[PDB]
Amino acid sequence: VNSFSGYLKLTDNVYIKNADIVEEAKKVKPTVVVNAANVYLKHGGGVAGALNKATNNAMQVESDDYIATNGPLKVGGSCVLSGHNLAKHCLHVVGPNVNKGEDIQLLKSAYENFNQHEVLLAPLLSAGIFGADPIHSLRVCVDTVRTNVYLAVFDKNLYDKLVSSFL
Ligand SMILES: C[C@@](O)(C(=O)O)c1ccccc1
Repeated sequence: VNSFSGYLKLTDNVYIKNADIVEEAKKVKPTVVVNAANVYLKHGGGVAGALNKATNNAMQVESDDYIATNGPLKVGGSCVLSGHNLAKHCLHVVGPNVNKGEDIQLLKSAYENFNQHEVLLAPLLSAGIFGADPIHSLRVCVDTVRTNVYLAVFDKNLYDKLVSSFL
């Protein structure tokens, strides 16, 4: 049993809810929240700017030190950093950004990072401002992630379309 509430069960291991991932993280304090990161860990907008804003910019300060030491992530890659006031850990995952011309086949590699964690609160990778098709991102998630993933979908209209269209 875990703390996640009000999710629709899609598969054995994937759950979905219309929710603000920031507000969900604040309530649950999950072991792992996933950030929709870029390779520079520059948290300006979407999931990254909002989580970063909710940490009072401490996520960005930590991230700048990580990049200064290690250099940029790979598209499809990840790193584990602090969850600050939101979670124990934040798994920063880089899905491909269609609005930068990145290979959508890298979305499966991105979701494979989730399999290193038994339970996660996450957004749909590559969806929203990353430019991919959200129905596609949910399909790749279901077909790639084997650990227990609780997906928060910000847009009520999109949530209803994802549920209604789910195979
Ligand atoms: C915040 C967001 O990235 C999400 O994860 O739901 C998002 C996706 C799609 C439309 C609006 C917002």
